[PDB]
This record gives sequence, structure tokens and C-alpha cells, in this order.
Amino acid sequence: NTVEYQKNIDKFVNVIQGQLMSVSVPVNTLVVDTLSPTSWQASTFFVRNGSNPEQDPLRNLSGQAVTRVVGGMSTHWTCATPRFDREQRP
Amino acid sequence: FSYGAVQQSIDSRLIVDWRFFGRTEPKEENKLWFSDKITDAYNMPQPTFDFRFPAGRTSKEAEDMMTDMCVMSAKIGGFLPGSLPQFMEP
Amino acid sequence: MDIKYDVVIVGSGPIGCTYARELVGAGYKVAMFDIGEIDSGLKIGAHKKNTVEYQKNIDKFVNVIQGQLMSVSVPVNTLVVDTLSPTSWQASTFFVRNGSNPEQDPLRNLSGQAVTRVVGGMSTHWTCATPRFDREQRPLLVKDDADADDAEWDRLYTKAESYFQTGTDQFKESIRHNLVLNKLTEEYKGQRDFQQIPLAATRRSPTFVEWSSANTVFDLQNRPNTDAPEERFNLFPAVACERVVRNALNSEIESLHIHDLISGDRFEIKADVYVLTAGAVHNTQLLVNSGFGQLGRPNPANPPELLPSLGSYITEQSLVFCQTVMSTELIDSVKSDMTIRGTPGELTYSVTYTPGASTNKHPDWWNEKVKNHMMQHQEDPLPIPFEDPEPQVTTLFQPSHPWHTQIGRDAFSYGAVQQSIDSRLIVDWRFFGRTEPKEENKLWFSDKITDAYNMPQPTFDFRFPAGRTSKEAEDMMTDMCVMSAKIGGFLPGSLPQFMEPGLCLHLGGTHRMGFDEKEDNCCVNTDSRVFGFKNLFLGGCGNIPTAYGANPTLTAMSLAIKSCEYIKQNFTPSPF
Amino acid sequence: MDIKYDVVIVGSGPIGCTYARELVGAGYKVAMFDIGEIDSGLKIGAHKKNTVEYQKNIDKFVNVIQGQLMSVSVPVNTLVVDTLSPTSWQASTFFVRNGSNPEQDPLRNLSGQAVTRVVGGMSTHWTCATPRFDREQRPLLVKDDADADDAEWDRLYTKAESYFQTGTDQFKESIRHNLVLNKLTEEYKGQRDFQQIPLAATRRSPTFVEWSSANTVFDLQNRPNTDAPEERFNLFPAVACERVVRNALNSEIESLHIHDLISGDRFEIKADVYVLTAGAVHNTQLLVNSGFGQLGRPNPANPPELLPSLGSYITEQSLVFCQTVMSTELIDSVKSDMTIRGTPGELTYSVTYTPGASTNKHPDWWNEKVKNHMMQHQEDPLPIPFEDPEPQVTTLFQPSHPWHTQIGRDAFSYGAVQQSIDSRLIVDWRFFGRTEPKEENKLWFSDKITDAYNMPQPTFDFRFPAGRTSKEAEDMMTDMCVMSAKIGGFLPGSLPQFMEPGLCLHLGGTHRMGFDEKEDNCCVNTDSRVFGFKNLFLGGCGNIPTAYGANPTLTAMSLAIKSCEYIKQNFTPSPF
Ligand SMILES: *Cc1cc2c(cc1C)Nc1c([nH]c(=O)[nH]c1=O)N2C[C@H](O)[C@H](O)[C@H](O)COP(=O)(O)OP(=O)(O)OC[C@H]1O[C@@H](n2cnc3c(N)ncnc32)[C@H](O)[C@@H]1O
Ligand SMILES: *Cc1cc2c(cc1C)Nc1c([nH]c(=O)[nH]c1=O)N2C[C@H](O)[C@H](O)[C@H](O)COP(=O)(O)OP(=O)(O)OC[C@H]1O[C@@H](n2cnc3c(N)ncnc32)[C@H](O)[C@@H]1O
Ligand SMILES: *Cc1cc2c(cc1C)Nc1c([nH]c(=O)[nH]c1=O)N2C[C@H](O)[C@H](O)[C@H](O)COP(=O)(O)OP(=O)(O)OC[C@H]1O[C@@H](n2cnc3c(N)ncnc32)[C@H](O)[C@@H]1O
Ligand SMILES: OC[C@H]1O[C@@H](O)[C@H](O)[C@@H](F)[C@@H]1O
Ligand SMILES: OC[C@H]1O[C@@H](O)[C@H](O)[C@@H](F)[C@@H]1O
Repeated sequence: NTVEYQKNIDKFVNVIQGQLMSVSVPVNTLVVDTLSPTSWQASTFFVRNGSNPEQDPLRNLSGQAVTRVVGGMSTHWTCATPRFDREQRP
Repeated sequence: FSYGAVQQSIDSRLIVDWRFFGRTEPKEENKLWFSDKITDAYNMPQPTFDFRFPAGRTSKEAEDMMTDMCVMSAKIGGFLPGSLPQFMEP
Repeated sequence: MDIKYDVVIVGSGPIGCTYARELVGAGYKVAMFDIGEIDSGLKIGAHKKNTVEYQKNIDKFVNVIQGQLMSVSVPVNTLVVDTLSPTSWQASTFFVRNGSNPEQDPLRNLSGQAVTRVVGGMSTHWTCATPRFDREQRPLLVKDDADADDAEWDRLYTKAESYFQTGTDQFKESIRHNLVLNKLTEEYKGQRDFQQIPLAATRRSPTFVEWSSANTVFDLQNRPNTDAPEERFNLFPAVACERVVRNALNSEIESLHIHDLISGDRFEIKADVYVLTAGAVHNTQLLVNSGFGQLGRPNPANPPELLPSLGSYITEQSLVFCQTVMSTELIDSVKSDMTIRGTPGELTYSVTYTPGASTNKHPDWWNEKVKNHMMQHQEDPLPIPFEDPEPQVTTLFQPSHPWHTQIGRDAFSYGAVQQSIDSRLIVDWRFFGRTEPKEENKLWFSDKITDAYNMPQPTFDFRFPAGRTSKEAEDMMTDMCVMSAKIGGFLPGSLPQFMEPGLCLHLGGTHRMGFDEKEDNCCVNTDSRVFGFKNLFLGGCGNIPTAYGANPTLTAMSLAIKSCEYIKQNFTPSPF
Repeated sequence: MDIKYDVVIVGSGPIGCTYARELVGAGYKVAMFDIGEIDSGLKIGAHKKNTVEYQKNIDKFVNVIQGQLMSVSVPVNTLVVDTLSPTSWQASTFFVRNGSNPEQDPLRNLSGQAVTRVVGGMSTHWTCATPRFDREQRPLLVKDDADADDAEWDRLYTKAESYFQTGTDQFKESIRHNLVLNKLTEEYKGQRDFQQIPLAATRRSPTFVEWSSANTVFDLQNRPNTDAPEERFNLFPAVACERVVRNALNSEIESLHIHDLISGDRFEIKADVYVLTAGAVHNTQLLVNSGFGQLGRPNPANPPELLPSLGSYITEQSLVFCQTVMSTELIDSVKSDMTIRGTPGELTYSVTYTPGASTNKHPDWWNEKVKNHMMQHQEDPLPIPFEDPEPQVTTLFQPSHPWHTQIGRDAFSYGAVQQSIDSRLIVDWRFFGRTEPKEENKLWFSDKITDAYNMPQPTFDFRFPAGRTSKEAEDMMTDMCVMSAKIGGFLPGSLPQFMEPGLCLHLGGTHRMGFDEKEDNCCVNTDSRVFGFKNLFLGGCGNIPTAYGANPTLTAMSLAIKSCEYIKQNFTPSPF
């Protein structure tokens, strides 16, 4: 709702990404083999970067994320507010 | 919430986004649990998912949904390269 | 090398080799020139994919393809590199860099168009798919008689099919092929028919297919030789053919000017009969270098006298592409005849079928292959054997689906080869559109810029026509999305997309065929003879005047066979 | 293909070709077997870059290279693809897929390591760089007599250089080559010398270089023939060589097991002399498959009795790469002799110089070339002529800069060829480091997994040694950053990086040479004879036991030349 975002709608993707903190990041197994020989190089795919050793990478919701700001996710949401019809509805 | 680098070579006036969202059957095997060893950044038990989209109606509908977006979006225009039809991260 | 032959052939692709087969066979003194060289091994002009090493590493052969596709017209680049070091030389303008083509409008190009200059041309790397055109895609060879036109095409295609060793049975024993083919046949029950892609290829073992090429059509050895003592044929590689010399009357070709690339010397060759089969781009270049049509940017104030339809009404097909990852349901249907118990790798694990049972969904050869793989490789979570061949599936062009289809695994991959998903699960989709011939769509040649062989630079002025062509191209895209979904979801990195215009390499209509030069806006008649000229023939997809979606080569061959018949009827071979 | 031969040679690469040239020429009855097939054209085993098309389109040749580099050991992939459709089959584990090697630790691999199976081996695609090793990189051929060692190496190198047609002036008329080299020598103020990379090549015209290959060493035509009626040689392509049969005392080889890939049949072939030149990987594989060394994962405390150093002490070079964009300062200097007036493309514009003026910084021929380019193409903002050859510069390895360097343009591009920056501005930098032989660095072969040819699967256990090798590698990177900045800043997209380990294909030490099998931890003596065996010789870079940065092939060839001398001294050729 700032004048600046209403004039640069394209920028607001950054505000969203700034406040979506991943819920469970599994352990990374990408192989970086173009490190310099002098550089410290893992022997195993150990738990790096606060990732979650309990998380099965193949049974995750990797895109799940949380917002911790006053007003929560409604500070960035799309505002789409449809009703459920009976079939979708408790 | 754009998902890739903002492209500039095509006029924004011409671009239309498509987001279709599926319904997921509730199944007991699909779980959000919390570790009794690892903690998150606020020293609370680490969230862990054990999740797959259910193999039956959920999955069938999700793929039908994909085809439906391809069919429907085509009425308006062809896909924008760099934003081709895809499932987003779970 | 002599200075006088009965027939000279420019190009050793499969269409030039169609002319060589028919005329070397009928006992003419034949010469053939190719600007390119011999490389494919001892079998001259043979398919490069026929080595043991490529048959064991199908994934590598994309590199051989890319190695020999030289872009036809690269426009001037306007990407802005502003992270150069301050010391580095930095342009002030977007100048002509890297041999790019200043004449080319980047927004009206066929950027993906490319040419192959090797003995055997593009048939040294091609996919070998050789479908016939149905009437709607096909030029008329007889007017006002559909049965007689059908008759003529059926005789020519049958012979062509014979030359190519076309067949539809090479993949009958593949699990992936049958799985995908089966699903589609069932999903389109009563709506569409599916079959194996007709392939110019002969299976020699369960892991070796011998793909056809120009070599299969004509073996390109010099004659006489022990095998063909009564035949006369010479191939001359590394020779650029630059012009055919017209008399003033525009009724004969006098000679063929050649440039020997090794020695650098230029020569004049005499023939009775001149056959141009240099490809749809290079026939046209060569004719425009020889005074046909018009050199330079088109001038409608001053249209050319000679062959005014040359490089007009050009057609290229729209091509859509994706890959899919096999559905869980389809993977499970592989083993629908099995009673499976216990866990793989565990003591109780059991996979059985009843051979021949009434309830079985698969033949026995199938269930034996699956049972053995599942039991003998309990570390592998799929029921498909490791060396199972790829699918080769098509539903052919029809009025209700006017596009060609190929489903399987093509060797021309378009992105980095992904490894995280099992290749057994991956199916390719390529749908090809038909493009309406329009006069505004042109292949022209610069009167200032030259290409790397010092010939006038090819330039395209092309857009897919706004009407039926464009509507069909988008319907085609949706059709691939609808159809592929029956098999599985898209593979990330290979999502549905249109390919660069012309990457599909099916250009036609650059020197188009028809009954009447004026009325049918064309360049050659149905014997492939340049109108007015007694002894000048063109072969190749450049002849095809219609909107076609199916792969053109067999149709071109078919026209070239008809063209050889006219030559045998009208020119006499020299006595030995 | 006979029962019996004097000599059999496994591998038709340039080293096997070194043995063929020497032994066929000396009158032995020679058979040579290659697992790959003939595919360079009529000149068997020739460089694939010698087509006119590749010399007009040098950026395409990267594809020919990639098409025939088949990765040695690919570990199991662990990339997560979580954007599959819910309907697509999805992995529950990272199972063995796409022929990956489950023995391979992904973090101790030479992932860039690759092999070529075609007649002529890697010499059909190589860069033809053939530097000699200075003493510091060179294994001893004579211990305790540095003078005799030198004169032995000088003699063997001089011979190998004529076999390869090495020379150092083929690029002397390039503006770019000279611009780059002169600036480097100026900037280094004496401490280092810059010269042309010595190249196995002959210049045929200003626009064509006949690169050397196996075929230059030995034409690989069957013999006798009209050109050699008294010689005896057969090449058998598409023949997988699987085992040498040792006598039980490990004092001789009795036969060679071969598998005919076309017929599927197996034979044992007899000869007086057996020569393994299958490459650094495959010589070890064949040997291990024959009972030398140790099959399976290394077991310390079970050590092999026969050639216990086979597959240990392996070396592979570190490779750093970047490209640069030529400095404004250098581009200005190319034209420093010019008087330039007016603005390009106006009637007023002119570029002149005084020939022979004593103040001119460049020779007339340079200034002529610059003047003509600048006056004939006033659309072009650069002074460098369009087909000016690439630089081919090196400063050779020395003790205070212990790496080899190559500066110019290599055919083997590592990312998408960029089109925004003119190619005349771009200069490549590749620095190659030297790797200490260590026992822990191993090439071994699985006792359960097999490759494409059903041979035990190659598995690497390799890290760059900590210590010198690793300190030098990083000083090397810094040296490239420092040196390259003299010419220009880096080209975005080709910033300074280490290449994947083994991408450089300079593997050594897999079957290494030394004086004493035990004291020197080796496999072959200075005759390249396997210790204890009368009649088995190994050739190739696998022989080289030292830490080296220079390109190894000329050295490997020189050793082969020494090995052939031993042969002619200890085996009589059969009666003709
Ligand atoms: C981020 C996002 C979200 C939505 C859309 C787009 C994007 C980019 N668009 C949108 C949504 N929903 C709609 O129906 N229509 C759409 O157009 N999005 C989702 C929506 O934004 C959420 O569903 C909604 O806010 C849920 O509301 P809520 O249940 O109130 O939860 P919030 O996450 O907003 O706020 C929770 C909240 O409490 C905090 N927190 C968490 N843990 C603690 C503890 N332990 N102590 C104290 N406080 C805690 C947070 O910080 C937060 O403020
Ligand atoms: C490259 C490609 C091509 C095809 C498929 C896949 C890919 C990767 N797959 C394929 C094709 N067509 C089919 O119907 N089914 C499919 O499965 N592809 C196209 C096909 O490959 C071509 O349509 C076919 O070869 C055309 O044959 P042609 O008309 O004989 O033309 P070529 O391009 O093969 O050979 C021409 C030839 O002459 C030369 N040349 C050109 N100019 C000159 C001059 N001025 N002087 C002398 N020689 C000249 C060439 O060097 C070449 O050999
Ligand atoms: C690919 C490449 C390599 C080189 C450079 C650039 C690139 C991209 N450039 C380079 C090289 N080295 C130089 O000294 N200077 C440079 O500019 N490259 C490496 C060079 O090309 C090799 O060192 C050289 O060929 C090695 O020669 P070789 O020892 O003769 O071995 P090859 O690998 O060339 O040939 C071996 C050969 O034997 C076969 N083979 C393998 N196994 C078998 C079995 N079991 N049976 C029968 N034959 C077998 C092959 O098919 C092959 O032809
Ligand atoms: O882009 C590759 C395609 O090129 C086309 O030229 C062929 O006709 C198709 F078979 C092939 O799949
Ligand atoms: O990776 C390409 C490099 O590969 C190496 O094998 C060569 O020796 C170098 F010449 C070449 O520049």
C-alpha cells in the first residue's frame, strides 16, 4: 500500500521473498568439485547451514515457509478471498 | 509473487499469469512432526514434513489441472519463455 | 576427374544419391560434387550414429548433430555486456560482430535454420523418420484425377521406401515403446490411430539398429569397381559448386563452375544433364548466383524476369517440444500381470505370473522380461529392463489433428543432459505444424555480404502466417500438452515450448514445384525440371509447394525418382 | 585376420601409431586392434578439425570433442527434483540410475576424466600442443649422468617432433598472436619468455592448418600396398581387446583375448610381441582384467603380488581457465603507426601510414593488413583483420612458475559461445599444474560393476595432494589472474575458475616407469617393458611417473621410440 510499490509493482516480489523463511530445508547433496585444491572440502554431505537432518528430501514441502512480522502473511498476501462451495468445505 | 528473474524484452501489457490450485485429500500418513533433538532458530523443536500428494484422486486432479491451464491459457496467448507451464515447489 | 560427363549432381545427400542411384544404375557417366568432405568411416555418406560407441552412448550423439549444423543467417547481436573491466575495449554501437548478417531482421528470421556440409549431408545425423504425406499435405502430380494422383504417389513412395529401407517393425519388442504406444491407442479409442514411426533403419540385434542414410540409397564408391564393373560414377569432395551457366535464351545450362577447396583452382564441367541437390537453402543460393531470380533485397518495383517465384512462398514448420516423466500408474501397469509379495531386497520377496493366462494384460515375452529384471535387480525400483530401447511412436497428420507427431527419444536433445531422473522414465514429444505458403515469406541473398565460401549471404524474411498456420500451431501446442499428460507430467528443464524458428530443418518451397510457372507461382514442373530449361533439374524439399507437417525427405525422394524417370526418357547415356 | 603376428598393438592412438611406424618400417608383421571404428574420412586416424568446414567454423569443433569424450566414472546422482507432477513416478531413494558407478565416491573423483574410442584415439580432436618437458618434470632415462640423460631425451624428442611435424612458427603472421605475446614479454621485464606453443601442425594457407594426428605418425593403411610393397600391417577396428594371457611364471604373454564387436565372436591372437597403447585408463583396465595388480576396492594388507604399483601414484593436472577482452590500450596500439583522419564511413575518412619509416612500431606487412582492413571495412570499429589467426602463446613451465600455460583460442570451449563480444577481442588462458605422485591416489576396477564393453568398471579415488600440489595450484590460479590482466580484463561468463578434475585429460602414472620395480614403485622399466615379462610393453602417458604440467603426449611418444629400439634389438621380424 505504499505509493512507491503501487508505482513499481515489479519490486514487491522482494518484500515477499524477504519474509518467507523456509520451514524445513533438507541436507544438500550437490557436488561442488571445482573448488581450488587449497580450499576446505567436505568428505561427506554433512548438515550445513542450519539444514534439517530429520527431513527426507523426497517427502518434503520444500516451498513451505513462515512469516514472522506483525500482521503475519497478510502484510504481503494477494488478498484473494473466495468462498468454498460445499464440496471443498467442512 | 513472481518466480523467476523479471524479463524485460516483452511488454508487460501483454503478459498474463496463470495459477491453478489443486485440492489435496487428507491422509493420515501425511504429517507435520517436530524433532526431539534438533531445534529451529527460536530454540523450538524443528519442524519436519513427511508428505506426498496422495497417489489417487489428488494426483489425477493435479495433472488434469495442469492440462486445464495449458488448454485455457492458450485461448489468451502462447506461453512466455522462462515462464513455461510447471508445478511449483511443494 | 574428366571435363565431360553425361550427368552432374551437386550434393551427396540422400536426394543427390537418389539421382545417383537411378542414373548410375541406368548406365550414365555420373559426376557428383560436394562442398563437404568424407568423414563417416569406410561407408561413404553413412549414418554417424551406426558406430558401436554411439549405440552404447546414445546421449552423446547430440554433439555430432550440433557439430555440423551451421547457422544460415545470424543476426547482429544487441546484448549489452556492461561488466567488462574498464581497461577492456568496449563497443560504442552494436556493430557487425562474428560474421553475423547485417541484412537480417532479427525479428523476421529463421534463426534455427542451419546447413550440413559433409558427404551424405544431413542424412549422416538424421532421425530416419520417413512418413508419407496424405493428400492434404501433398502436392498434386496428376490434376482432376485423385485415384491416378494416389496411384502415382503410392508407386513413388513404395520405391522410395525401398531405397531408404523404411519399416515400422524395428521396435516391436521394446517395453517402453509398447507401454506408451498402448496407452495412447486406448486413450484415443475411436479418435486417433497410433503406430510406430516409419523409420529408415534395419535392426541387426536387440541393441543395434542400422540407421539408413544416403549411403543406404547409393554407396558413393567410384565406379567401375569389382562390384559394378559396367557402371561409371565419381564423387568429388571438397568442391564448392558456384554457378550453372545459362545460355542467353534461358533454355539450357552450358556448364558447371566449380571451386576446388583443396587446391583453390576453379574449373568448368560439362554435362548433358545438371542436377542440383544442394539443400533447400543452397540450391536457391546457387541459382541466384547463376542469374535466376533476383540478387539483393527484394525489389517489387523491379521483379526478376527469370524464375520470379524463386525463394518466395518459403515454408518452415512450427515445432513444439517437451519431455515427460512416466506416470506411476503406467509404471505400475508394466507389472499388472504379476503377483508381487514382500519387499524388494527382503527374504520373502516374490514376483510371479502365469504364462498365457486369460486374465493377462501383456504378452509372455513382456512378463518374462519384467519378472527377471524385477527379481534379478532388487536394488532397482523400476520394472523396465536397463537396455530396453526407446519408444518410436506417432499419430500421423489428419484433418482433425493437422500436425505430425514423434514421441520417444530423439538424439537431438536441446538442453543439458539431466541426470537426476532415470532415462527409462523419460519420453520426448515433438509435434510439427504445416505452414501455409505465402509470397511475402522469402529466402533472399545479399548483393554485398558473402558467407564463408564467398557466396551471396542468405537472408530470411519470414513470419509464420497470421491465420490458419498460427491458429494450428497454438492448437498443436495444446494438443501436445493434452496428449503428453496421458503418459506423465512434464520433465522440469524440458517444459512445453516452441523451438527456435527453423531448428526443425524442414524448410521447403524455396524452389517450388507445380504444373504452370505463372498460375502455380513456381520454379519447377512435376519432372523437377526448371521451366524453360531442357537440362536443369532441382531435387529436395525446396520443391515441395504445399503446407506439410510430416518429415519431408521421403516425399522429396519420391519427387526425385519421378525426375530420374524423365531423364532416362529423354537423355541417352554415353556408350561406355 | 591371421592366427599369428610378430607384433600386436592394442590401440590406434598416436602412441600405438608410434610403435606401428617404427616396427612396420623395420619389417615386422604387425596387427593393430582398436575397440573404436574408422571415422575421420579417407585419411585413417586423421584430425577431424582438418576439414575446410571446421576451419571456416572453428567454434563448432567443440561439439566434435564433446561427442567423443565418454566419462570414465560417473557417481550416483543426488539432485532433488521436487517439481514433478504428482502423477509422475518419483524416486524414494537415490538409486543407481543412467549407468552411474555406485563404487564411486563423488567427492574423490576425477569427474572430468573421459575416454575416446575411435581410430586415432584422442589425436583425432586434440589441440596438437607438443612441448618438451624440462628436467624438473622429466623422468630419468639414465641415472647419474645428467649429460647422457639430456642427450638421450634430446635425441628421442627430436625424433618425436618429426613424427608429429612439430613446429613453432605456423602462427607468426597473426596480428592477435603477436599483440598478445609482445605485450606479455614487455610486461614481464625479463623474468619469463613467451613463445609460440609448439604445435604438431603444418600451415597450408593463410586460412588452413593441417593439424597433426595419429595418421601423420602412421597412415594406418593396410600393407603391403603399392607405396610400401614390402611392409606388413593390418588394422582391425571394432575389436575390443579384453585380456593378455600371462604364462604362470609372469615372464611372458602367450596370447591376447579379443572380442569382435561386429560378429560378436571371441579369438585369442598370437604374436611374438605385445604392446598396450589403449590409453592411461584402458591399459590399466586390460592389465587388471588380466591378473596384474588387484581387482576390486583396494585392500591394504592384502596386497597384490604382481605389479603392486599398477593403478597407484596416479596423477592428474589441475587446470585453471578464463577468457579475456583485449584492452583499449592494445587495440589502439595495433594501429599506432596509422594517420587517421575523418570519421569512419564518410568520404573524408582515411587511414595511411609511411612504409619503412624508422619510427614505425610495426613491420610494413602488419600495417598494410591493418590499413586495408580499416579502409575496406569502415563499418568495423576494430583494426584487427577478420580472419586473422588466433594467438598460440605460451610461457613454458619453470621452477619459479611451475605450470604450463596456453594462451589463445582452444577448440575445447567450456560454456555457451557468447556472441555479444567480438571474437577478435577474446583471448583464452589455460594454466596446467603439476601433481605429486602419491600412493593413495588410485585408479581401480570394480569386481562387480561393469562398463559399456562388459569390462571391470573404472573407479577413481583421488584428491589433489595437500602440500605442494595444492599450494602450487592456487599460486597458479593467481598467476593466471595476474598475467591475463596485462592483456585485458576477464570476459563475463568465462571468469577465472578451476575446471572439473580430469577435464584436462592429462592423466599419468597409472602404469608408471622407473628403474627398479620396488624402489621406484613402478610397473615398466625405461624400455617400457613390464618388469619380468620378455614380450609385453606399455605405451602412453600412464608410463610417466613424474609431477608434470606440460602436455604429456610428446613425452609419451619419445618413450615409445625408446621402447621400439628395445624391440628391434630383441625380436627378429618373421620371414616376409
Ligand atoms: C505469503 C503469501 C500468503 C498468501 C498469499 C500470497 C503470499 C505471497 N495470498 C493469499 C493468501 N491467502 C489467501 O486466502 N488469499 C491469497 O490471496 N496467502 C496466505 C495468507 O496470507 C495466510 O493464509 C494468512 O495470513 C493466515 O493467517 P493466520 O492464520 O493469521 O497466520 P499468519 O501466518 O498470517 O500470522 C501468524 C503469526 O503468528 C506468529 N507466530 C508464529 N509462531 C509464534 C510464536 N511461537 N509466538 C508468537 N507469535 C508467533 C507470526 O509472527 C505471525 O505474525
Ligand atoms: C540435421 C537433421 C535433419 C533431419 C532430422 C534430424 C536432424 C538433426 N531428421 C530427419 C530429417 N528428415 C526426415 O525426413 N526425417 C527425419 O527423421 N531431417 C532432414 C533431412 O536430413 C533432410 O531433409 C535431407 O537430408 C535433405 O536431403 P538433400 O536435399 O539431399 O540435402 P542435404 O542437406 O542432406 O545434402 C545437401 C548437400 O549438398 C551440399 N552442398 C550445399 N551447397 C553446395 C554447393 N554450393 N556445392 C557443393 N555441395 C553443396 C552439402 O555439403 C550436402 O552434403
Ligand atoms: C581429447 C583431448 C585430448 C588432448 C588435447 C585436447 C583434447 C580436447 N590436447 C592435447 C593433448 N595432449 C597433448 O599432448 N597436447 C595437446 O594439445 N590431448 C591428449 C592426447 O590426445 C592424448 O595424450 C593422446 O592422444 C594419448 O595417446 P595414446 O596413449 O595413443 O591413447 P589414446 O587414448 O589417444 O588412444 C587410445 C586408443 O586405444 C583404444 N582402446 C581403449 N581400450 C581399448 C581396448 N580395450 N581394446 C582396443 N582398443 C582400445 C581407443 O579406442 C583409442 O583409439
Ligand atoms: O529437432 C529434431 C527433429 O528434426 C527434424 O528435422 C526431424 O525430421 C525430426 F525427426 C527430429 O526429431
Ligand atoms: O581442455 C582443453 C585442453 O585439454 C588438454 O588435454 C590439452 O593438452 C590442452 F591443449 C587443451 O588446451
